[PDB]
Amino acid sequence: MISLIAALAVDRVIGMENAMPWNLPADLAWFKRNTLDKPVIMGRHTWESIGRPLPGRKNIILSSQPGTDDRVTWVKSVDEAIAACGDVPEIMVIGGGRVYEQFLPKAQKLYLTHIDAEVEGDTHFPDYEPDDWESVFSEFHDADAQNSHSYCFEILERR
Ligand SMILES: CN(Cc1cnc2nc(N)nc(N)c2n1)c1ccc(C(=O)N[C@@H](CCC(=O)O)C(=O)O)cc1
Repeated sequence: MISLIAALAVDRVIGMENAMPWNLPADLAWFKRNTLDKPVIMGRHTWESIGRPLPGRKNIILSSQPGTDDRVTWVKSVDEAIAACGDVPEIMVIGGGRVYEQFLPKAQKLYLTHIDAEVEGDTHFPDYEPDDWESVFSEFHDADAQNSHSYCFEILERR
């Protein structure tokens, strides 16, 4: 099964041209904990912004163009991305917007970080219907000396 993992601000904003104006080490620890040892599928832009292969995981980058880093796996389509994952318990799709859009319809689980932040952005997580998902886990956190905003981690299973 396929899972999508994303950090969302108000209005489902997930990205913009510049760096997001927040500091959330807690979300990154959560992202790492949930993706370690699993294949992670990302779009070329996310790859670019991550900047290096993520350690301890099989990195698969979607691009219409030839790959420029032999350390990772480049694919030209959804289906190839999937086949490149092999026979594994769970595949993690890490972004970005165009990628989430194509994978949502095939995902069985959502790992979301809701951030209490109003940011202007040009990329959004796709619209999803709460009633199609069962919130199986949730945990609210206030901002602290390390985290600039309050956030909440939620795990949804498709009904
Ligand atoms: C920009 N980007 C994509 C990114 C960032 N936060 C997200 N947060 C969530 N919840 N979900 C995503 N898909 C997500 N994606 C990044 C940037 C850096 C690292 C990164 O260094 N992660 C290390 C963790 C490093 C650290 O813990 O500081 C890892 O090992 O996963 C990951 C994703």
